[PDB]
Parts: sequence; C-alpha cells; structure tokens
Amino acid sequence: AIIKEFMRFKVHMEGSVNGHEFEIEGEGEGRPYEGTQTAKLKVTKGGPLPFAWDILSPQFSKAYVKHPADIPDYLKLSFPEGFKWERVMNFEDGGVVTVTQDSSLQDGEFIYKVKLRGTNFPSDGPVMQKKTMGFEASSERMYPEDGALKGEIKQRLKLKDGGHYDAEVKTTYKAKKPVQLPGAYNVNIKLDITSHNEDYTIVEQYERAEGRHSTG
Repeated sequence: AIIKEFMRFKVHMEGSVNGHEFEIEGEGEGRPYEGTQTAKLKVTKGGPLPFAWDILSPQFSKAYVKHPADIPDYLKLSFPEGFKWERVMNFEDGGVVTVTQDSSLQDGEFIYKVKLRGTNFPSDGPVMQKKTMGFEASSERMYPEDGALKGEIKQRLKLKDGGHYDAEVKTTYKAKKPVQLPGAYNVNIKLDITSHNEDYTIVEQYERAEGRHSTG
C-alpha cells in the first residue's frame, strides 16, 4: 500500500517555552510496521535552548507504531491525507505544554508540522534548570471518543538528582478522512536520546512503539 516497510520523514517545530521562541528542523526514518524509528533534529532558531530537551522529545510520529492485525491502525489508514493531533501536558509543578501537529504524505515521505507552547514552568524547576535525564518507558492508553482517537499517558521523567518528575498527557488524534477507529488498547513506548552535542542544538532520538490488547 502507500505506507512502505521503510519510510522517511521530515519535521518542523515552532515553539515557545516560558516566552523563549525557537524553531527546530529535522529528518528521520524507520519501519512503520515494525514500530521503530530514529530522527536527527537541529535547533535552527533560538538556540541554544534555555530549557530541558525532554519536553520536546515526545512531540517529534504515530504512523510508526506496530499494531497486531486485529487492532485497526487508524493513523496508518488516514494516509495519504494524513491526520492531526492536539495534546495537553500538565506537569506536576504547574508547567503546561500544549501542542498541535499536522501529518501528511508527500512524494513517498511523511511531513510533520508541529507547534508547541509551554508556559508556567517554575524558573528553579527541573525543566528551566535542565535537571531531567530522559523518559521512563511508558504506556499510552488509547480509546475512541467522539469521532477521534484519544490517548492518555502518565509520563515520568528521570531527574539528575534522583527521583522523578511527572506529567499527565492527553492527546486527541483525528484523521483527515473518516477511517476505521479501534476500540480501547494500549501502546508501549520507549524513547531514548541517542546522541547530542554539548548544547542540545543537534540531537538524535530513537523510538520503539507497539500496540497491545487491553482485553481478550
């Protein structure tokens, strides 16, 4: 079909965190049906970033989630038109991130456009002081609602000084054309930052994502 075994992507983010505006550009690739991918990102404006990269890392790809055959792969089916999503993240210390995204397919590649606004992070908190050390593996609980696919997750960021820093994330994913919605299931995700330069202006990431049954 139109999604191959191997697919490349291009991503653009504009964003702002606590007033600091930035842009990021990137490129990636992976195995949609295997649920694997990598990306190399660069900050093209407003670098070096005066906040933790970990609040950006999960915003850069839902077509690359391995699904068993009997769970409708709603986000794969949305193509070539693609899909949109809208995400709210509430961090435990009052930080808030909202994100919007458009995905489409152009000349055999995915094209992702992201906008992000983070606000109300305490200035001494672990985001503005760069004290996070990456994401624990997590599970997004998916379920259909009101003509769209919803995802909920509790994210846990590791802190450099021991301990964890949590967020509650809810996401609405909506296909540009009406396609087959799944029922309730789970997506296990591990996301690692595989390399970075000293100021996180060039970052590489790797993500593995797999759909699992919640019932039966």
